[PDB]
Amino acid sequence: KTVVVTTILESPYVMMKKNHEMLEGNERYEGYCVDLAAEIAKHCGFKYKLTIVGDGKYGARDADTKIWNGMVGELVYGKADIAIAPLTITLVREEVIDFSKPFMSLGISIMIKKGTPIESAEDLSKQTEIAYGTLDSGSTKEFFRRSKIAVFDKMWTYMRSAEPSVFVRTTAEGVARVRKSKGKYAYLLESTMNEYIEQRKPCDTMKVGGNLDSKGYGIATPKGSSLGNAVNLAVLKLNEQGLLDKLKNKWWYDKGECGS
Amino acid sequence: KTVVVTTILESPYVMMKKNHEMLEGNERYEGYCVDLAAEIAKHCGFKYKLTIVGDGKYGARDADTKIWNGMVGELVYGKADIAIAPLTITLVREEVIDFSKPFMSLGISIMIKKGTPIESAEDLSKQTEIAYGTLDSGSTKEFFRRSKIAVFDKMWTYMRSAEPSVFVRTTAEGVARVRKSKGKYAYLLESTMNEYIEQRKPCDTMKVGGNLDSKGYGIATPKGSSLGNAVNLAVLKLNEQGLLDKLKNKWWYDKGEC
Ligand SMILES: N[C@@H](CCC(=O)O)C(=O)O
Ligand SMILES: [Cl-]
Repeated sequence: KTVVVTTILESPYVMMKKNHEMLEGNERYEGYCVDLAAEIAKHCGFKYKLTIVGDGKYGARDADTKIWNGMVGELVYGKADIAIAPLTITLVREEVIDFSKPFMSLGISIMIKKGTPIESAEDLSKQTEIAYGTLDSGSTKEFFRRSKIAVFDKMWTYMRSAEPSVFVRTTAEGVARVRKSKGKYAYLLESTMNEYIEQRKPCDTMKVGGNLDSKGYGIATPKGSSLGNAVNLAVLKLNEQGLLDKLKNKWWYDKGECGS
Repeated sequence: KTVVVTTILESPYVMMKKNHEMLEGNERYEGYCVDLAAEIAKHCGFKYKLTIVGDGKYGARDADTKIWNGMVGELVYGKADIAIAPLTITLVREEVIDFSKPFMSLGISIMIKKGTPIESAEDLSKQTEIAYGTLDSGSTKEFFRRSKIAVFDKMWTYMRSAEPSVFVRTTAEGVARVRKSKGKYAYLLESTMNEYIEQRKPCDTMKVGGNLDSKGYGIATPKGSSLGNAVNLAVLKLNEQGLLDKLKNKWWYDKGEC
């Protein structure tokens, strides 16, 4: 049987090829998660079809209806066999689906326009001349909203009350705001995306300081799925063989536009 | 029934307190994994006893007898219920015990005596005047044994054929060998331990180069153990609450003695 893989279009994980109209099936797509899916399938011995999650979401449980959306929902309700995507291992997701050990690490990080005089979260928190914010929804805003840590609590109070709004609707809007604000806006986002954008023309942004937290992306399967064991062993093997490091270097740096 | 926790004396994870003979039970010990054990037990609602691994090893399988030693062995053969320790999640271990998602990241790294003219693994691999090795019965030695990455493969061939032996039985032995060999021994050990030691007296060692790999430590249980689910959920909760980061900052805090 062909294994149904649910994933999401986000660069550089999964992208439609420029010439996709001339291609078929899995060959329409490229990226880190496309390469990872092929390696997993080869090690586990299965054929697969890449499908893009209908609602474009990662996975959260609606407060009112209690229905899981996104890739997580596709697994929970039995519509897909596996999710191969930048999907973070979190407590509430682990309660409803199985996860491999993580294939990539990340944490919340600061993006500045080059030249901005900020080196750390502590620096941002202690000032207001350089405004700073997050996506208007999702996991990074939630991190600050929920934090009991003093520095991050202070940052949340500032962001929630800052005018005009320091929040943005999309990643692209956050990046454009950093680039157009003459050093007066810093954007808080996942370190993996920050690193990727640091390698996009016009090469005017950079990641600064240590990460604010630590977490990992994992491959997800329905709870109790037999496929989960083999997939987890494959991730651990690909890590030890150095293949995951090779794939991150390929998509972030070999294909990067801003030099070393 | 009281849960039997196996762990290992390795700074700053588990250390015997200076006045331990005046203390009783779990209070004899301090460190990151001692604090983590307390937190896991509280979230999971069990009572527990910290016990130090009988043979002083992390855990590997004998290639001839196929018997596991160290903390891994204590779980496999039923001598302990759980390991709370800097125990690295690896493929060969995952096949025989259960692991939580990782509670801490690390990578293999190089420790030298100050002044040693080595800056990278590639530098080590290209010479023999400065000997280099690692710990027996752990994940670092297994990593070199199995690696086909050119530089690491060459390092393993060197280590296997070096005379006298470049391997050590405990982390403490490896560190003492660096300190006493006048620049002629380098030690391959995890970045977490390397960085803790660099910040403390006698201030005569240092970490050089980037890490060779990236991996994590996990809480381990016998395969199929019912305690596994709850412990894994507690690790994720403690991560999300910021508690793991709090413990890391506490135990790796730089007092500035170096
Ligand atoms: N943490 C390692 C021990 C140290 C090492 O081998 O470098 C293990 O679980 O075996
Ligand atoms: Cl750059």
